[PDB]
Amino acid sequence: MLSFQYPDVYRDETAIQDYHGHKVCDPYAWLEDPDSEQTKAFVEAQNKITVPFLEQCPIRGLYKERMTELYDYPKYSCHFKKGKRYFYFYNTGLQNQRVLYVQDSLEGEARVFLDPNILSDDGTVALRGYAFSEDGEYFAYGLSASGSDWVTIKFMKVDGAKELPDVLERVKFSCMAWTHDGKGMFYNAYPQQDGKSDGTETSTNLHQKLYYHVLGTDQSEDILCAEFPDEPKWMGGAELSDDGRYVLLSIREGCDPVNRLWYCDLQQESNGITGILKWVKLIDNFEGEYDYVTNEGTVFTFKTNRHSPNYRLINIDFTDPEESKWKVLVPEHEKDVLEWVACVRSNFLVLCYLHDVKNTLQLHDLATGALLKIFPLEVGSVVGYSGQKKDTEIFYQFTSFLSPGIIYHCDLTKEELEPRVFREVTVKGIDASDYQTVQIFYPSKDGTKIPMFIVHKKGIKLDGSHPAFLYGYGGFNISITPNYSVSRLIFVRHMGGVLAVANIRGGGEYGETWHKGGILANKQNCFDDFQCAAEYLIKEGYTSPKRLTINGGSNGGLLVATCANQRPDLFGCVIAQVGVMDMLKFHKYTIGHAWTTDYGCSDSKQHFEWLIKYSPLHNVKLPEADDIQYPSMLLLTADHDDRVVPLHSLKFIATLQYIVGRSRKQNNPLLIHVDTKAGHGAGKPTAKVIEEVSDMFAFIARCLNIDWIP
Repeated sequence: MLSFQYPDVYRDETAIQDYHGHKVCDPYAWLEDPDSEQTKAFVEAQNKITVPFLEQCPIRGLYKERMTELYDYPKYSCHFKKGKRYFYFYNTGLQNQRVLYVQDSLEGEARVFLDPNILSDDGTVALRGYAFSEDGEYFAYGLSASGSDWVTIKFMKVDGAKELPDVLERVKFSCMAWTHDGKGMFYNAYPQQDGKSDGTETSTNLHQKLYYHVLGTDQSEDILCAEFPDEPKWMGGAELSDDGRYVLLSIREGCDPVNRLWYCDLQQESNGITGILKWVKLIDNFEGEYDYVTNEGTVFTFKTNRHSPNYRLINIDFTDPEESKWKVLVPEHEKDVLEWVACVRSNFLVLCYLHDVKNTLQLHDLATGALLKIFPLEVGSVVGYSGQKKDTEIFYQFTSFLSPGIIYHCDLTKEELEPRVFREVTVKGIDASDYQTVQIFYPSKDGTKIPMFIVHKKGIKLDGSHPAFLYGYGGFNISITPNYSVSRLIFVRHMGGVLAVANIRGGGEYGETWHKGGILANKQNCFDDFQCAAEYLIKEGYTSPKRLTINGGSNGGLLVATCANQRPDLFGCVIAQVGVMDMLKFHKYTIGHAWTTDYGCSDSKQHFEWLIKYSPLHNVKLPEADDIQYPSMLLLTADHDDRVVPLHSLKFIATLQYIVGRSRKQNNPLLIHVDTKAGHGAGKPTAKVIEEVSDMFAFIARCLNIDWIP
């Protein structure tokens, strides 16, 4: 089936580096330069063979057509009130970017407030963050181009949707918080750097600072309120307390769910915001997370994991700050993870828990923490919510594997809290009643029971004849919960596939202990967990190795790439999206330095020892047995992915093609596709999203020779 020839890629055999005595050769190190003629030519040549391969079979067009049809359904976000107006995001169905609407009343005629679609013909300019002034009369929003993390902040006057001249540059991984006096807004920015800052560069991001922009002035006039010159990796985000009296600074270093918490009583500033604020270092260490919920005078309510892996709610009185004096408002649950908390209607708290990877939502009393109301939900996830302290109602969105979702509304001024369906959309074409979702718990190598959701058509015989799509992430305390995916459902309905999502360690499904079980020295647990998920699907008869496809993105790209090297015999197809492949050099580029809390850093001998054992780029090896070859592999990345620089995938594919691709027994393709005007994934336009899934499933279909089921 291989009618193409892999591109010629020069090997710099002199590129050898010493890692604590261990000599490591990196022949494709030159691919780290995205601007060179050599790297450009490499990308061109790779795409030259990948595209014709993906498009040869008529099934890509069949899939694309069905995806365009089924994905064409109205998509709404929860309504949210700002000042005297309501706002909500809405996509009629196939618009590249969702549009922000405004209405003066819940029953009023809605009108377009912000339409990103008119900013670019291909929809590559997207909204990335926003913040309304306390009175809801002014609006700040970030814009990112071509999928880059870089943001340009612009402003508008809400009444009449008037464009203002204020523009803030060099913004990245930024907060956006208006002071309640309506004078200005806090945000983060990086210092000027040589070269480009458009998402194609690989430059490390350090020395992020906290600034204050006074509306109606030039950015050059902005006030520097916080900086950490001696700690280049610290990032401090600001937020105003609900009463607007305190600026809360959450300082992070790395990706662990921990942060320092400093505060500033604005009343105590000698003469407003004129420089470095009089920060009071309440929590001055990275031992725990302190997520502000609300405050009543000096009593501040925080969601924390301090001495509580599953999270809980505590009250810290600024006037009696010692830890021994803190009050536990809502104790840690023995097993359920408290995902997030919101304060609404002055004294109500909305708590969202994760119970065996399914969300629950309930209302509690602020004063005592007592449970007041349970909002009933089917098995799924809460993916949207609205209701701030001054609001007297909440909106929340629920989604699941088989249904787009429902937005519920609950007027909290009523004695009887009666939540009601506010918006409910159904996709004509897919009958949810024909499929079923089951949750099982399989033992990993070490005996640990791992949860896994499996979605499939009702009544299938478990004879191992079905193609399967196994997804995983496993890291950064991220919980992989049920979500509605039209693309995955087409795989089930039109390709006769079985979907599976494994909640491997490293994630946050079972709190910080689950997270720690898949990081640093224990990172291998993630891989073992995932390989065991595949083994379960095979043993139980859901699929067979040759019909199994694994997929993951970013840290999940690392997941599937490592699994390909470790157990090539267990998979038929592997699709790794924007994955971290060079585990020895990831920390050198853009924001990669932040991931060391999950992976460790090669600069450390101990860490290098863990890393070198699983780093995808450094573990490509021909299977010893003549009857085993590498599975078909497709790496997807884009030229503006400044989160996980493209060099990771470029070097990995060059290695795969050389070491494995050259072997006579290797008949399965090893390809890469580098998209243009796209990045890590956030803000990607609908047009590109459709092209991407069509590529993915067309790849699976051709490699496994799967017939389309109309």
